[PDB]
Amino acid sequence: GSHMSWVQLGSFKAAGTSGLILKRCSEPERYCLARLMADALRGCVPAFHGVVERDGESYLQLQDLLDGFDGPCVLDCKMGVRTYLEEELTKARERPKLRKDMYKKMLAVDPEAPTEEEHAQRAVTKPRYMQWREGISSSTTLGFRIEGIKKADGSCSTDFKTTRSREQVLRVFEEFVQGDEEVLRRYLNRLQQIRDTLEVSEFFRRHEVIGSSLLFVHDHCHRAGVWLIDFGKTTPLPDGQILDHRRPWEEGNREDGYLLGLDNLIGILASLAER
Ligand SMILES: O=P(O)(O)OC[C@@H]1O[C@H](COP(=O)(O)O)[C@@H](OP(=O)(O)O)[C@H](OP(=O)(O)O)[C@H]1O
Ligand SMILES: Nc1ncnc2c1ncn2[C@@H]1O[C@H](COP(=O)(O)OP(=O)(O)O)[C@@H](O)[C@H]1O
Ligand SMILES: [Mn+2]
Ligand SMILES: [Mn+2]
Ligand SMILES: [Mn+2]
Repeated sequence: GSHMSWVQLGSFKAAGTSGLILKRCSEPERYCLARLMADALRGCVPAFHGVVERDGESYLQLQDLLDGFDGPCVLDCKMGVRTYLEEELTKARERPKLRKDMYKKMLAVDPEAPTEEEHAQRAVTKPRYMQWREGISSSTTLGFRIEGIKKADGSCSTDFKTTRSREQVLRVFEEFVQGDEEVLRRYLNRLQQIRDTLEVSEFFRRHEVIGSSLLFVHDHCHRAGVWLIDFGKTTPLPDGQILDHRRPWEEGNREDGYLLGLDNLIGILASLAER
């Protein structure tokens, strides 16, 4: 019905207009959504209607992706082998901002993960934290990870930081679709069509797509949709340069592994469909 309905039961605010939602405007994300409305990927992303001012602040006016659904179930998949910009690596070398928050979350999961010096600092750099998160989740090996589920019963979970193996990921999707063969078939048809759109997209070949998600939405009526969201760290390649989006990331090459992730994700859902 609406995301803000769920929020009621961060960067998001209720829109006055029916079927819309407001997201705090960021310069890279605004640039991206404007381009995407004219791209092959137009139908694979939420409609972007422009910017509005609320309480002296700028908001993206977006399609509420939950609007067409009756009690939506939602799963957010973070796409890519890398979840931070290469510029974070330069910043942490020349002028590191030590992060005490990130030390704590790391310590909780693996007490032996932090180095002697990180333990002494009670702090880690952002790229160290984000690379560690990639390796204990499925990000590094499979090129995506499950971040969160919101269920029709009102329940939500973010308990997926150690969801890493192909079979662990399959079991989360298995629980998410609750044996609805029609929802799974529709998800797979939509992911196949998104992959085809990404492989021909002018936007996609010319942009490093970091920190974006695939939002899976379904309901008890067997309606099922998937969209790309979150273009806050999606940046153009300089001087008409392109990515293949499959080859491994090496600092300098700006590769995101986006399609390595999507390939693996389709493979897992195709496997689940045959179980
Ligand atoms: O390991 P988790 O607790 O699941 O998530 C860690 C956070 O991940 C964010 C992205 O992931 P998201 O798009 O929010 O899923 C980071 O944001 P940006 O990349 O937009 O800057 C945020 O960074 P910072 O604002 O510097 O603290 C991290 O602290
Ligand atoms: N257009 C949308 N319609 C409905 N829900 C949305 C929409 N965009 C984002 N969301 C919800 O908000 C969550 C966070 O979105 P995201 O764009 O990643 O924001 P952030 O930049 O704060 O991480 C998603 O996982 C989803 O539940
Ligand atoms: Mn996000
Ligand atoms: Mn965020
Ligand atoms: Mn963002």
